[PDB]
Amino acid sequence: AMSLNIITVTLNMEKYNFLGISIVGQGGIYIGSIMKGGAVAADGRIEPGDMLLQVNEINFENMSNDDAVRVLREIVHKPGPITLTVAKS
Ligand SMILES: O=C(O)c1cc(F)ccc1NS(=O)(=O)c1ccc2c(c1)CCCC2
Repeated sequence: AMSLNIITVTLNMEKYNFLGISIVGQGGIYIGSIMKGGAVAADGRIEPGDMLLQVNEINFENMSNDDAVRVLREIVHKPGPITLTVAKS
């Protein structure tokens, strides 16, 4: 049928320090902006306005903005791949 517009992206973080995103919201958490030099810009698929559902083992639905920033820092700080599931609608 018609797409649910849910995409899962796995980023190899071997060549990047950062995702290079800013997040907005807490009716969820959204990509506010994408920064040049990060893994997300290089991959090209995640856009501003995409809604974050899950990153690695953590669900981002009805999360506080503060909690989202803090747990993304720890997910990025830890070497290894990062899997993001986003809603594009
Ligand atoms: O790696 C990220 O882009 C990132 C994004 C967030 F929303 C939260 C944490 C992240 N990881 S991080 O190393 O702490 C960090 C904090 C701030 C910023 C970045 C990374 C990269 C873009 C400029 C602002």
